[PDB]
Amino acid sequence: MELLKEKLVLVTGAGRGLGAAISSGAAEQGARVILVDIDGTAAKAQADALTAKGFVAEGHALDVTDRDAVAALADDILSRFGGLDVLVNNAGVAGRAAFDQPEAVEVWDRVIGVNLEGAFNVSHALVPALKAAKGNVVHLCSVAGFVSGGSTAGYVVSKGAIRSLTQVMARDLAPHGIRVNAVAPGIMMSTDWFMNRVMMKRIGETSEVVDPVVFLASPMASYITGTILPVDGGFLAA
Amino acid sequence: MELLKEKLVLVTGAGRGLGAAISSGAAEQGARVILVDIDGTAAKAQADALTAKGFVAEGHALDVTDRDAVAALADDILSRFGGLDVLVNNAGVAGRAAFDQPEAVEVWDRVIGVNLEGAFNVSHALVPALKAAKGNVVHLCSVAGFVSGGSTAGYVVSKGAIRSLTQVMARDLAPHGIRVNAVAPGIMMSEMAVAQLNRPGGTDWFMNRVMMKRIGETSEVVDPVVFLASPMASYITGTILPVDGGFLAA
Amino acid sequence: MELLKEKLVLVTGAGRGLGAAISSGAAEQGARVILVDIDGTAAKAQADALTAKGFVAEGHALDVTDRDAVAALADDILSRFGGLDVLVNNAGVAGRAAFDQPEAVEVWDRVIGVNLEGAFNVSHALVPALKAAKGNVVHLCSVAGFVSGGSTAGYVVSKGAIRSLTQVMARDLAPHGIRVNAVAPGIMMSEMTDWFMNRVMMKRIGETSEVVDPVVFLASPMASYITGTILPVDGGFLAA
Amino acid sequence: MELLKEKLVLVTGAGRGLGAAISSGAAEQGARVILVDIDGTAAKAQADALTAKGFVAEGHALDVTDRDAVAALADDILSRFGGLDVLVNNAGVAGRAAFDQPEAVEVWDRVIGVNLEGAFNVSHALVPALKAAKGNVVHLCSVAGFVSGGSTAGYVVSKGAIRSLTQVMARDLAPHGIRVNAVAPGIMMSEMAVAGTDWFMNRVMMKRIGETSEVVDPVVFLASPMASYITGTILPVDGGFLAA
Ligand SMILES: NC(=O)c1ccc[n+]([C@@H]2O[C@H](COP(=O)([O-])OP(=O)(O)OC[C@H]3O[C@@H](n4cnc5c(N)ncnc54)[C@H](O)[C@@H]3O)[C@@H](O)[C@H]2O)c1
Ligand SMILES: NC(=O)c1ccc[n+]([C@@H]2O[C@H](COP(=O)([O-])OP(=O)(O)OC[C@H]3O[C@@H](n4cnc5c(N)ncnc54)[C@H](O)[C@@H]3O)[C@@H](O)[C@H]2O)c1
Ligand SMILES: NC(=O)c1ccc[n+]([C@@H]2O[C@H](COP(=O)([O-])OP(=O)(O)OC[C@H]3O[C@@H](n4cnc5c(N)ncnc54)[C@H](O)[C@@H]3O)[C@@H](O)[C@H]2O)c1
Repeated sequence: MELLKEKLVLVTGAGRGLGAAISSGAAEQGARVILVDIDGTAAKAQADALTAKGFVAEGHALDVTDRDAVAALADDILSRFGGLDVLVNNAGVAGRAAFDQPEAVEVWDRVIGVNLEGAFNVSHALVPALKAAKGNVVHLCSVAGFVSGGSTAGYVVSKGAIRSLTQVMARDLAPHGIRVNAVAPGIMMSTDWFMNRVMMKRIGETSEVVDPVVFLASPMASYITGTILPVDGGFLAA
Repeated sequence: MELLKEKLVLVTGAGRGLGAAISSGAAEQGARVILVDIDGTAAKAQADALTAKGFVAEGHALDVTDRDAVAALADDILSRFGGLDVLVNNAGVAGRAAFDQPEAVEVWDRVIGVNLEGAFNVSHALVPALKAAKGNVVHLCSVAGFVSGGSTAGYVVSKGAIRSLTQVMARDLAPHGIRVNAVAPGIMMSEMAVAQLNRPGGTDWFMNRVMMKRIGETSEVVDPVVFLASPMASYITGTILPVDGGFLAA
Repeated sequence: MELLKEKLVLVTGAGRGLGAAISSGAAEQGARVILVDIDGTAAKAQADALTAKGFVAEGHALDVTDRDAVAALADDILSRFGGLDVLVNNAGVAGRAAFDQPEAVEVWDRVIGVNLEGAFNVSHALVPALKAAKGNVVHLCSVAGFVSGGSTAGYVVSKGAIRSLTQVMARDLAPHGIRVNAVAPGIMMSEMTDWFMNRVMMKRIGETSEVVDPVVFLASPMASYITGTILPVDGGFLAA
Repeated sequence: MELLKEKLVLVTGAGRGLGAAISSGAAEQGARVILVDIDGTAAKAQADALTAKGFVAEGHALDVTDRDAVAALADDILSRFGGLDVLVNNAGVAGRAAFDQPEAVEVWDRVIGVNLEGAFNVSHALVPALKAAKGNVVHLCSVAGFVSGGSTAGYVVSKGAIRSLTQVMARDLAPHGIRVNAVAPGIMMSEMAVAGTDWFMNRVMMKRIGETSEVVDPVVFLASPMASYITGTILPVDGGFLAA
């Protein structure tokens, strides 16, 4: 399969977990991949492994909450490549705190900061590059963007906000030929609130979120925009 | 590129339009295809064109509202092939009638009968075959399953019913390894094929809101169906995927 | 409180359960109530109890799946009263069957027949009366109109269909001044578990009065800018 | 009608517009009302008009983006009253910017800051008082929390975030007897003047803008025992917009 053949793909949070798996899967589908993470060492380790397999890949440190660093990366991509075919906003954090605890404030600030504000930073900064290539954006949402589930308030809200960001980015960028979608994973390999309701009675394998991301990023989804696709084993239908 | 390699796919309403395109697209992805349509001659003409191109396909008449005929087809499939890998419930009709008109009743009965009751008939009858193969089901939902849009009451309700049917079939069939999903298209080009049936202004409800400002190509609805029916969707069930140019997000 | 002062309210399935409670609550809010049920003896018993309490009520047998009987009632209402201020489609049934069982077909036909086809029959037939009064409609949906929960396929589908019916009725009847809404209850005190209780935020079954109050609200001028809407009354179930 | 009889109700952004009208409508339903607004003179002016009509009300200046100011108010309410029966998070702002413009950043920050971060600030600070009274919360969401409509990105996102906040606050505060809900207005007469209207009007089935009192009534309903089995819920008050 070559669903992303010769496409330039940027994946944030690519040092481990789903982001690294999405980076590897995009390369397997023919993409050249830019892997970025707050842990630059991890991003470069993942990129060097792809390179060692004959893929075209590079890795860099990037804190998505640093608007100056995001702008620098955006200028760099535009200057070296002239555009960006796919942006995957995968960088995220979570936390543990009930709403009625003082701990909820610091957890809220941290999670909102990365999951929502960082996704806005990278999304807004990469618009010129996405315009030049008529690329598309895939956000990492969550089933927590539709129900509260068992995640902390900052996480639920950040993912509900990403759901809305998908819609309004799609609206504003559609005139420029840019599609914007999201996946909403349930629990993926990377607990009661999810297992009671997941129809498949199993957590997802990382490859099973990779394939829907690649689909949405590909011409198979060329009439799909503003859409959040559950990848959740039936969780939200239960 | 063979997402459905050697898989047996049954498509209803496959004699024309989107159903025929889903059938061809499945074959191009490696599937053996059973095409059925109320017009059996049309289903056979579509199947024969696939056979001439080297694919493996067959066509039959099927009235999805006839439970006896649906059961006969299911028994035939189980007996001849031992199972069914993909069911696509595409057969469907629409209509024009406002809720306050007497005409709304005949339209409602007809549309509910084909779109919802037919989809239930075919889905329920093929469960044994789907269990044997651990196959999956893709329903044809609609943007009208989420909002009223411009469609007649029977159509809106049939597609909202299909959305719920997706969820409860997914729940009850998950222990048998059967995924159940749906696509929710806006207007695609096959629905514009007959000119005299395109009333002036008739697509404004959709065109005024769709973000891409165009009717979808028929192949752009085929590809998401194939995706949902494939192992790329192996962790997706109970899910209804809009394929609508951004209509429902607007 | 007189949220439905002098309004005429028709409640289907009012012989017992939520329909009888909605009928009583509507009368308490000032309404004249027509109570109908396939069990006409129960409908008349509920109506006569309301009459004995000093309210204005009447009861009749009605099978909502019988289009001829539904039309006769709609004609009687238009002739005797000139219009209808509120229609509450509450009549409903349920059943038990998994989708892969042969029994699912009989359950499907029975449940679709009352819950969806019956609601269509009554809704469509009462449009002339609703237009004359600029009345409104409240359907009984369910949390099962949004997720599969633990209900049988025919029930789940019937309630998702009611959700859509709410939307397209609202669209077509808005130009005539008719609002159309629905409540989506969780599990209520009635003929009626873990699938719900593990998820309900309030960790209890709803009281019947707690579905009556939202129905009265939607039927009242408090909801004069609300149409096409389905209001969960579910202790938080759908938000969990 | 006394749906909120003797209940203490705090309304943010109550200096004008919907917040002022919710404050007045709550007082009409028997509530004692605390009105707060970044313009404290306006909040006190609205409170004094209610006091003149025989209701019990007070006004204060409050910037909902100032966490120390919010904490002081929460302390004052808890100390003086021992609890809070209703919190209405109404304070909000909007703005004009498309996502691909540089102006979208400053609009985003400003709108997120009031609409989402302020609603969080007030909601989290008032939890002790809400616990002591088993009060409830009504957020001001929007049809924009469900579809993109015509609003700027920061507004759409802030209201979808409010939608999710309703759900997770309801989950965490249900053990303490606190319901949390929201209304989702469409276009209402007020700052329908810095958006212009046709994105809402094309889809609004009633083909009219909602009157202010038609949003007040559903807010009062959700804040009252009529909604005692309703939590985590976002109620559209939109003329049919989201059903179209
Ligand atoms: N794993 C799941 O079950 C699941 C479910 C739903 C959604 N998601 C979403 O998938 C995405 C990835 O999840 P994961 O399980 O791989 O998480 P993970 O914590 O394993 O990986 C997150 C990655 O993002 C990076 N990161 C954190 N903060 C950053 C910042 N400021 N700038 C740049 N990079 C940063 C981390 O270094 C890490 O490499 C997240 O957005 C998460 O919310 C995951
Ligand atoms: N009780 C709950 O937990 C709950 C939850 C969600 C939704 N609902 C819905 O609320 C409505 C009332 O439920 P309930 O619990 O009071 O049920 P119930 O069975 O106690 O009452 C239903 C009433 O409808 C009548 N009825 C049945 N078939 C009829 C027909 N063909 N014509 C006329 N009347 C008929 C019955 O005789 C009965 O009086 C139903 O639509 C139900 O689906 C109930
Ligand atoms: N989305 C929609 O369709 C829609 C339409 C109208 C109103 N609304 C919502 O209703 C609410 C009220 O709207 P409105 O039309 O009355 O707005 P408005 O501009 O008329 O009034 C808003 C009030 O909030 C106050 N305020 C602003 N920033 C503040 C801060 N940092 N701290 C405290 N107070 C502050 C202002 O002083 C003002 O009095 C808002 O949340 C708004 O988003 C939504």
